[PDB]
Amino acid sequence: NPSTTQARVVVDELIRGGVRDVVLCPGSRNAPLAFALQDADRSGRIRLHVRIDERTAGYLAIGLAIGAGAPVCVAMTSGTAVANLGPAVVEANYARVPLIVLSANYFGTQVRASISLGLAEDAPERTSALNATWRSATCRVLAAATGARTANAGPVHFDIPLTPPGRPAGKPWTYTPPVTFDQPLDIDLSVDTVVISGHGAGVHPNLAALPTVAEPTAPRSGDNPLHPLALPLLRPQQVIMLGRPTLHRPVSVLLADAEVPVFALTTGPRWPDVSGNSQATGTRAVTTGAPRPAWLDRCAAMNRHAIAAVREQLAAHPLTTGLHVAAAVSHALRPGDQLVLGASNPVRDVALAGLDTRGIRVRSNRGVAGIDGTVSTAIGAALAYEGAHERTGSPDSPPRTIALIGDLTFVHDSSGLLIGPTEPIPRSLTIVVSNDNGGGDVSSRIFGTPHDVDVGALCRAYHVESRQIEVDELGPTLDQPGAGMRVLEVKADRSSLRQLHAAIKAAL
Amino acid sequence: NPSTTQARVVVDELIRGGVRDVVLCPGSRNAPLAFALQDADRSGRIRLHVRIDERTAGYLAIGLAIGAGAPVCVAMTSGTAVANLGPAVVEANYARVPLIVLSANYFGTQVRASISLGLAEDAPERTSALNATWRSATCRVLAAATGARTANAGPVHFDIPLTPPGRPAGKPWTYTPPVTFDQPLDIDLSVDTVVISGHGAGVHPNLAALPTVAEPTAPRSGDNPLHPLALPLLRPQQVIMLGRPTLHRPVSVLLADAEVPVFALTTGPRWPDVSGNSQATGTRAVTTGAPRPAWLDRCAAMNRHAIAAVREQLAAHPLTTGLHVAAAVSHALRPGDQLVLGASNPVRDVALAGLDTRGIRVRSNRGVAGIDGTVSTAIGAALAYEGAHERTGSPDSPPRTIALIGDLTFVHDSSGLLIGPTEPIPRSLTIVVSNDNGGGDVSSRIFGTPHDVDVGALCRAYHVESRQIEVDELGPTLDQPGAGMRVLEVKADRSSLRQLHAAIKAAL
Amino acid sequence: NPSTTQARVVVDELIRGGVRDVVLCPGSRNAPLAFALQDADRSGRIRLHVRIDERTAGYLAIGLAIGAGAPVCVAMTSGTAVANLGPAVVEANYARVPLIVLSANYFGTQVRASISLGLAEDAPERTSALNATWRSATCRVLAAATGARTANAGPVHFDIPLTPPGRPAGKPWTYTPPVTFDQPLDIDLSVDTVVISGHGAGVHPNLAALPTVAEPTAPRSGDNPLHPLALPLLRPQQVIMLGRPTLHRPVSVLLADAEVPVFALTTGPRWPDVSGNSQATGTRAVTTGAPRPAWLDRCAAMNRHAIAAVREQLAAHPLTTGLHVAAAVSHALRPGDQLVLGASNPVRDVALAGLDTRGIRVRSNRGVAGIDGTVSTAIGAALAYEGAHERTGSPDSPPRTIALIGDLTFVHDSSGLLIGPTEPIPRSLTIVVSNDNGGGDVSSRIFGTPHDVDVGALCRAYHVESRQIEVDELGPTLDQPGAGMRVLEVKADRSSLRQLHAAIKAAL
Amino acid sequence: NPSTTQARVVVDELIRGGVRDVVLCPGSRNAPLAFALQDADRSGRIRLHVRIDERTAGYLAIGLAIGAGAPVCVAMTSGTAVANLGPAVVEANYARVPLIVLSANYFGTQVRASISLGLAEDAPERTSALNATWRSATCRVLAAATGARTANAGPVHFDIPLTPPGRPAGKPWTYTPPVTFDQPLDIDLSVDTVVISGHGAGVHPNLAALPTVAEPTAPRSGDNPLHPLALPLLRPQQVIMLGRPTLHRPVSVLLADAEVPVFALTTGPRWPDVSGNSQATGTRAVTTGAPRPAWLDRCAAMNRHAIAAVREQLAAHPLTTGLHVAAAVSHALRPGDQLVLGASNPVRDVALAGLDTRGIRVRSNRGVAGIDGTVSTAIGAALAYEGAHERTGSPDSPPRTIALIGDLTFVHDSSGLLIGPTEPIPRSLTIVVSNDNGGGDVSSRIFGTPHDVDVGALCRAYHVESRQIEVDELGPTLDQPGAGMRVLEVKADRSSLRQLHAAIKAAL
Repeated sequence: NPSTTQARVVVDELIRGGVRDVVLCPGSRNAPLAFALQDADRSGRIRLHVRIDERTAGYLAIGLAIGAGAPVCVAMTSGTAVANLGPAVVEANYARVPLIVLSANYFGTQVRASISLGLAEDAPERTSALNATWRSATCRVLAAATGARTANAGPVHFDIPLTPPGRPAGKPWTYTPPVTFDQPLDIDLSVDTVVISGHGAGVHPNLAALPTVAEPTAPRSGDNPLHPLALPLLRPQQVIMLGRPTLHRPVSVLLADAEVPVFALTTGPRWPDVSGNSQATGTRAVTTGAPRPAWLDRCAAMNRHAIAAVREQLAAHPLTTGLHVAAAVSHALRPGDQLVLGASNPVRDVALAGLDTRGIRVRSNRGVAGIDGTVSTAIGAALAYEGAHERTGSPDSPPRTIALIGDLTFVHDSSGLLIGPTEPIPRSLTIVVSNDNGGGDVSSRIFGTPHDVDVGALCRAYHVESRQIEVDELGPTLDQPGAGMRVLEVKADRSSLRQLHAAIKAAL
Repeated sequence: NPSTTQARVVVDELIRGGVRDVVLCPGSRNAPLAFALQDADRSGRIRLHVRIDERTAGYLAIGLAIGAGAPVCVAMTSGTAVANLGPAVVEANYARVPLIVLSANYFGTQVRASISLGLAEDAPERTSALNATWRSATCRVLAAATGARTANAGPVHFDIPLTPPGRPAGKPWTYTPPVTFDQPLDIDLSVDTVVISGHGAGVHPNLAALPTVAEPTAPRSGDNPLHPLALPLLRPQQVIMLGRPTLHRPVSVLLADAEVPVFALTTGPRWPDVSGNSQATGTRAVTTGAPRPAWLDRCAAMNRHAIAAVREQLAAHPLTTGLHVAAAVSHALRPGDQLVLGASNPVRDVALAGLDTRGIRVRSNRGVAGIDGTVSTAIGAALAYEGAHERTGSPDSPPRTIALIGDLTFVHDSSGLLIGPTEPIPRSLTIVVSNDNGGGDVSSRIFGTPHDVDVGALCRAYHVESRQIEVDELGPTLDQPGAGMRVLEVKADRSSLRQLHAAIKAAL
Repeated sequence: NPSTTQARVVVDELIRGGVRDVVLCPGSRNAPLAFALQDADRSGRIRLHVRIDERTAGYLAIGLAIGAGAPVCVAMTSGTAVANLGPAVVEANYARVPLIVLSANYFGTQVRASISLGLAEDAPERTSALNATWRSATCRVLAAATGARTANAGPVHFDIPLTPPGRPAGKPWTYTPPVTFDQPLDIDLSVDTVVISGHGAGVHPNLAALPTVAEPTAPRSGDNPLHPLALPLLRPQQVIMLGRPTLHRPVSVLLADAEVPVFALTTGPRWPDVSGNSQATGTRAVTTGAPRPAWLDRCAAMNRHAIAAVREQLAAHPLTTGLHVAAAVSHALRPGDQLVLGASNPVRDVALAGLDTRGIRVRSNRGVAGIDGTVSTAIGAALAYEGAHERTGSPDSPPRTIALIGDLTFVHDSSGLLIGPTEPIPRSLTIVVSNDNGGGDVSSRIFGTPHDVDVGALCRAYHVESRQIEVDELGPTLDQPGAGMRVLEVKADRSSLRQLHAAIKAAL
Repeated sequence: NPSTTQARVVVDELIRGGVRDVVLCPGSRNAPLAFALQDADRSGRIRLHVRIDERTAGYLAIGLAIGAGAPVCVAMTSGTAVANLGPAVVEANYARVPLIVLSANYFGTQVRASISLGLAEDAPERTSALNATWRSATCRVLAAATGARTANAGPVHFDIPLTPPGRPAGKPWTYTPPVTFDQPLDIDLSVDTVVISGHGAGVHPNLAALPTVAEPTAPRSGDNPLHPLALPLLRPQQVIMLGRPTLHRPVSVLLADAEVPVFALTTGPRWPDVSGNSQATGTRAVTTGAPRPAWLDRCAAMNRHAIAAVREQLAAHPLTTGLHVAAAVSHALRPGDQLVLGASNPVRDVALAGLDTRGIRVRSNRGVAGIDGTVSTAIGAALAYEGAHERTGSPDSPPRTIALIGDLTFVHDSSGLLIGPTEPIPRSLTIVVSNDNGGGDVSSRIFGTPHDVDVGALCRAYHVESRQIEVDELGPTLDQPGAGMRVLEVKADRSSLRQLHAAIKAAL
């Protein structure tokens, strides 16, 4: 009964801290906060999501967090629960995702904090102090997860071993104002500069005019794009690196060039990543000078050249490839869309196809870039994005969430489609499966051979709408009404990829 | 190149230590020992198994280890690899499975040892000493995994950071003889005694005549069975507990009875588990006296009564339940079979149905009892068991491996069926899926509702033979020829389970 | 030889990062960076300090860090080295001290980072990239230790497993500008407010007029002191807590009062500590209103009352107590002094005696408040403070470092006085030992009995100047010339302490 | 109050498990089991030892454990307590010492087990089950510490977070019989064999006739000694290694000779240590054949030669060296003595001087071989050895405990002499301090210079009897009556050591 009083206080404070979604798995033991959780679900203060696979649950929670930017909880209930959530916790660490893991008695350094509540004790004499202690600890967990004081969001472990009021007007027990992390850096823009924008990059208005190689998940500061294929054809004297870029081969080459100084600008304190020649680190630039017009003209000309080369070789290729599918999805997007990209080929293919990400919410598990949970991540991101839209009060249909994943990723996370009728289901999620039987050392011997999985039969097993579509129909079909969740499968060829990429190189 | 010399030495010593199967996943980085591994595969000294899902790989390796009792390696190649192998490592710890995890730079206390090789250095002057160092370290890993000196087998982490001969006649570099762990315990059998035999129990000839409640995975010392339903109807004055029993409600009740002394006999040193009233611990019994004939008569009569009650209520029930399926499988078994049981309902249902396990190799992930990887465990156990049979030189068809799993377990580990044509596939594995849409706190709300997954469509997606069969046809169908892997689905009712179990209680 | 090239690069970058002092112990194995270290010592770029006791070495390094605010390294060389440095690492964590621990192959969560260099490899082809990699990693360690990006200084573990130029003009390889951590908090000063200033507090000009209970190590923002004995006699409606206050019983009472809202202002992001009723957290206050004159008058009157009570009962007491010694030291201080306080009685006694800390550098290991290493901390702080003074170029005698410790602390850290003639020794360190045979549960049974250690004989054993002095001579003797290190022992009574504190309470 | 019931049960079960001595430090918090502990002390069931230095406490506990072979507890009470006990825990791990660390809420892999009790709950309804649970957990801790089932004794962490009867006749709750760990190994003694006996070696009657190089702490199986200086002058074809030998340079050379097969015989399961050419491992030998008489004659002649060379160069040397002191102590010993050796020079010097260890209990912290706590180890070993003698009922004076340590070790652990009048003090401990100002890389620069500590003044500070004695008076003085604890200081020369060792080599 006191463990009941404690749980209701914790759940109430989590709700006050912005937690709207909680993920739960059936377990050997009663869940932490379980009766308090479904009571909050019954009263509409949160919504529970139940999954059987604990690894699935973590990636669902990741999607629920990245879809609208809120902290999300997962509650553990079994002897396999810690181990099964490992992968999502690693992703949440590297991608700085506010994932709160609830336990009721091992994650080591992956979490921002590991905090255990005191057991609930029968003592009406000090209900005031227990209530303050519990809500203060909950705000501690929330702050560590959201990076409210550290500007370094990430997963937190919150153990509760197994109703007094919170603050007035639904306020959090301990309020933490917006924190401003400032580290200004002098940069002279007259030196030939390229901006490399990676995962987690901030927005820099004073850099908007510079040639920018932006990863799909990086927000764009301006409108002077530089295609990644143009970069090896250029000789920048200076590089401004935003966030953590990892995608492109020519970026890794350039960032490792001791001849070229790199200025790393991050939104948080975590150390510049992949360049050993970082000259300095900061959060923003204090600029002098301006780029040479000849430098801008040369970069803009190289961008158009690289863009034309990819677009023309795609158009002239006789077979639909995964790159054609990525280009088709990119062309079909429009402001308001949420795009969820598999961390392998989709994110790279969309970058090579030259996606204009302005107006688009692009999500990809670029933290550790596994294919695990991509389906559940897309489902979670759709649910969280649609929930934010409904909260707006707009009468419109929910915004589209479009996921692009390969067949290997889809088949290995297909169990993420198993959602009970008792559970929330997206209203406007379309998963585009680029099916070529492949990926992208003896382990590669499986890639040389098709898995030959019947994707349509797989979707029918889960009673998810599936349609086999040609790449030219993808755009129109993405506008067509259908089930709240549906899979659009596009057959793609893998045998002509070397021919296609050789044609691109021959056109450059 | 020196890192190549090191890898070939390590792989050769692993082979000398009894490693026949190695599991590998495609990864961001080159695999540890990878070129040495496939070279050993090419020369037939081992066989590689490639999987994409790293969690799948671990449970496949578990099955490959428990099928014939040999040490098995898994080689890690990605940033998601440590986290994805957590669950299988926990199982290997609690089930004492010799699972060797290979890395090339976090498992904490789950492993018996965490050993890192020295980097391979260019130094022909001391090839003799490097070779001795590497092979000695490999025997260290092997011994820790197999419990060669500790009698406590389990997982080991072996890091190799990235050809000189071993001993003559294929011998291991450092030989470890059979270790005999002896802890004799005086027990007077004249006191009314019941034997409770759990997972990991040893064989005790001097206890064979006693009434024994044996879990399906426990080896039988004798032929005086006591059905678990008979136990609450009896008043033993003394309990001899073998291994780690966890299955039965009346066993937990009895083992927790402070009035009843418990003598724990284990094959290894790990501490008596679930009884707080363990009077003593040992490895074997030094017995005096003999059980009263009246005690044996009473236990044997209670056993027949409990057996008759379950069998009669099953026969009279109008609908096929999961218990009917478990009873059908048990009746179809014969000496030489390997039985693989899902860790939830199957192991309990087979126990309630009264399976005679003599002559049968019964496997179940009873270490932590998750449903994860049950399909891959069954596949691995079949492959290892059939490989041992082929090594025997017998011209016979391979022995049958029969797995019994629920539909929930099958659907959540169905991706274990995704095996490339380049990979080993069992010859005589039949997975029996007891499909009732259920399992066995708000998380349970999904159990009240069917998943409604089309299991036949799921198997067709993976191109695995599937047949929908009635429980009376199960026995004959299990004898029928088919694909090397096949699924037999038996539809079962979940709505009449309370009626069925009330009928059992009313007959007791 | 390559491991030599690596070490010289690391040491050079550490020097560029502000490391002036390195602590070293003789060990089973060659020290990390050892030949590079003494070469830097020979060229005057750093100075090495050699100690035999590894725990002593850590506290010496702490003092060397807190004396002038610089990062300090300790280099490990034995199988006892990790365990022996534990206590200083815990202190460095809680006190946010930039302590860099160097190893050459376990500290867990106590360190800000655990970073291992790559082994030095023979490869002139990429000396440019190795040099950038090593110096970048060193700046990473330095930044984590100093909190250059996190504003959360602390210990770091830096493993180097066992000359290319750095930046021009001695600059660090990766520059990190001053980081500004900002979290403004609205506070209305018209509400009756008291400021509680603890260890690690910042300076707040807009709070200078408020009644402030400041711990001895807290910097003073203003000149409106409130004696801690006055606090229970007052009824503040609001508390502004700066830093982490832990000292005073009435502070813990007030901070735990649910009726009183607490606003926590910290210089870094670490979470408000000892109050469960923290209403909000920030880094600075945005104030409105002003304190009532009646509130200021009442607090100032209560302060004078509490001050007079302590001073008068001390003057009238017939025996010298530890409190008399603390008051004598406080009265003898003057701007420019460094005061080092034992973490037990000295810091509390100096607070009760009402020390005016303006102009004084007050150090105390208030992180975890052990008595371990207080002598070596004082020695290290003196050496670092005097080294900063010499760098100034002032012809004056070095500033005084005065340490106040109890006899128990002195005897248990007396081996810190063992400094070889080959090692740096302070020029103006005076350790005042308040000797009453006591401290301040069956463990307390030793306090009831004197240790009876001859402190003078103890100092003579270490050939440290020692003088037995009466409390009235302490001030004049602290001005008298003597050895660079000397101990002034003041005999104090412990039997009349209850009488003295009862007299204080009777005067309040 | 329930936390009181729990503590009394735990302490009672610890006493039933053989715990006679408990070590305690005054702390920030109430000690775990504290009131139960002193109550057991008051009733004479245990004796408490109070120390202020937590590192001192651990080494005192080590000595209390190795003196008579019993499990010993240490109870932690402060925020510095975990870190300060690290070094003793490492020693206990490597030396396999049954050290039980009690906490009341981080040691990682150093401990055999980390076990936390359930909080004491107010529930008379199940006092029977709580009592069984607590006593069972205590026997679990005890068994893990003593290696009762694992034959691998070591430290254990036992957390109790903060009277029902145990078994009849003072028996332990869960009894664990003597465990026999058996791993027989075939060895042919006709091959030229030498036995190398190290720390932790067992006794092997069937090996007693073989030439044996025994470390001082190794028990002797026979009477055919081989001086370590004779080993490089011989060419054994086979080596039987007992325990973990680490002392001698020529042993490390021989054990690393790939040409020579090594058979490792250990009393427990831990893996053969320092030889990479271990051919096999076991616990005992099954022998065939017999050594050649010519081989025995050659080894015996080489032993006499090496013995004569050391003895003659010592006798002819003009100055007393540390080796002379070690030889003087060895010659003064007699059956019944306990010898405690500093882990640096003393253990090696006594080996070089050729000590006959038959009848002698030789202790040395050879686990990690630090000098820390050698004084407190000697004190603890004396107290435990004398307590066993008193339990025998013999009217004789207690047996002598003689410690041999260098001046560096004595000065750095001199605070171990600080023992309150409230605490147990040995009756017959004599510490012999071999004082030459030295030990045995820039860290060595302190060895070239004397510390010049006045050891006599140091002892007077602690009011420990100290006498400055010439090496020829050591034997007679060791027989002379004195205080229960006394220090005998022998001045030794360090400048003529190279001359002395060159004279030894010139005589070989």
